[PDB]
Amino acid sequence: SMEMQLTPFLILLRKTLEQLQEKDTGNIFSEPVPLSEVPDYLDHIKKPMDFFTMKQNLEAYRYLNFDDFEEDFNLIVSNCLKYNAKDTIFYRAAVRLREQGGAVLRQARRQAEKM
Ligand SMILES: CC(=O)n1cc(-c2c(C)[nH][nH]c2=O)c2ccccc21
Repeated sequence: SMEMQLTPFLILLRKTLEQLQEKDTGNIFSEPVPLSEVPDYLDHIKKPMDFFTMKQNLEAYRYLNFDDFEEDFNLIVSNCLKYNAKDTIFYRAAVRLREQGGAVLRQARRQAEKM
């Protein structure tokens, strides 16, 4: 709404992003997928995403509502489910992040709604 201030919202997103990174204990979502190792990655995946890129976007003021932020989190998860076979640790790590990160996101969104 018109009363909603920018700085507390960005502080909330920074904390939330840190909490999400903490759930990724393998740090497999911390940086872009190394395209040098998987030249077919972009065959399947239209828009790569990762937590470092999210941090850059956050600080560049690209996220001004919670949907902006959660959309890129969902990309991290969905890209990983799409690219990796179900029988891999990587696939299961996206499932775990969706669950555990989802709880982080729901509480953070509620904070944003109070602003
Ligand atoms: C998230 C995901 O699907 N992947 C993550 C990696 C990876 C990173 C980001 N660093 N080291 C890695 O192995 C990755 C690599 C190949 C294919 C998918 C990958």
